[PDB]
Amino acid sequence: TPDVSSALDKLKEFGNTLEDKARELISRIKQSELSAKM
Repeated sequence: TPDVSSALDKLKEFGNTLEDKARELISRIKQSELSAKM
């Protein structure tokens, strides 16, 4: 196991970033699913 003492710390951060990398990114994903003029 990782640093068992301050390993939960990371998840209060790196998690925020995914809810914007799969929420704002999802709009980037919709505009790039044609393969016609990427």
